[PDB]
Amino acid sequence: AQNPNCNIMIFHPTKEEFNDFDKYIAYMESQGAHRAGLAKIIPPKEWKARETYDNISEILIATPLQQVASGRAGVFTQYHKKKKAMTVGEYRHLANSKKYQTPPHQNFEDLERKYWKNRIYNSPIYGADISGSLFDENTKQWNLGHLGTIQDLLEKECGVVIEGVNTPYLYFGMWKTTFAWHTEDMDLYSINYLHLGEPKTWYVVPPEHGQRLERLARELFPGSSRGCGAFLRHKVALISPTVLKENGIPFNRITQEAGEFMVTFPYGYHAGFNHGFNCAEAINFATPRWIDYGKMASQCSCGEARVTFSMDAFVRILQPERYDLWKRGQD
Ligand SMILES: O=C(O)CNC(=O)C(=O)O
Ligand SMILES: [Mg+2]
Ligand code: NI
Ligand SMILES: [Zn+2]
Repeated sequence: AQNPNCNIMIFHPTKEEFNDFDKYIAYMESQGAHRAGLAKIIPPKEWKARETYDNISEILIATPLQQVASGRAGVFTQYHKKKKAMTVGEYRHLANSKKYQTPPHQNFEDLERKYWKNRIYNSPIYGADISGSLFDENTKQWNLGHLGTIQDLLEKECGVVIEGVNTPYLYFGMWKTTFAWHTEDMDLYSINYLHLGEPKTWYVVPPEHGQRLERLARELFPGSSRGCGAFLRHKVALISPTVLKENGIPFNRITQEAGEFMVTFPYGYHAGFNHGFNCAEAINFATPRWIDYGKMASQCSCGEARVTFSMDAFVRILQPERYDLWKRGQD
């Protein structure tokens, strides 16, 4: 069995290997990459996402989200307070202001210590989930707006044609902006490209051990667990590495830098934080190996998780027994 310790693997494809996206994902899996839940892909030196980032300041963040924490430093939830619209140029200036800028630090490890010590005492503002793309249309390799769609994959594997679309999303971050512990909708893959700016630190639980994280989360967030049998779908709960180690939960960590891709694999729980002003692009995708995970994915039916139009068909076809209850949670 490849990668039996479930370590995060780092790949360096050549320009030739970068041509065929599906083939490269299957390659990485042949080497055991999925066992970690997360992999890093460093593009060949010849590749670029676009020519420059000099002209992005007029992109609108219609609903910036202020991430307000409650709890203790290593075990907290966050809620998202909506703020007034602002442009990327306005947000960048805000991120660089004395109130929000990255503090002085020695290295990534020191910054990670500071994040876990101090996150809860601040409320950073995140531009998340903005439909759009920063890939040049002429970038032919690993262009996250030109991937094969999940609807087409389900149709190819299962024969059923379904409605829905699959487009990328932009994320504009600042120091301490936080992504809570989650798997993807329908336990899909994700791919994330850090276009510019400061790093993003990731934490991940191997898919084979995801239920250990879920059981800890039910212990640590007992009211939320009574409210919903899949409350991590709400994407609000944070647990620090120190707390995970105290409770014996298997996990790994890695820092993504600008110019790097990360892939999350089906049922790989992940969480993390941004180091400073940055912009990332991410999208979900599927492969044949996903289908079995999609059929078994948990679902939130309490009303909180509320998701895209396109998840309807995935539930309806892969999880017909759950469909009626889930759809009630959508309405
Ligand atoms: O970058 C972020 O804030 C969160 N991204 C992801 O969870 C991802 O790409 O799957
Ligand atoms: Mg612009
Ligand atoms: Ni994710
Ligand atoms: Zn719920």
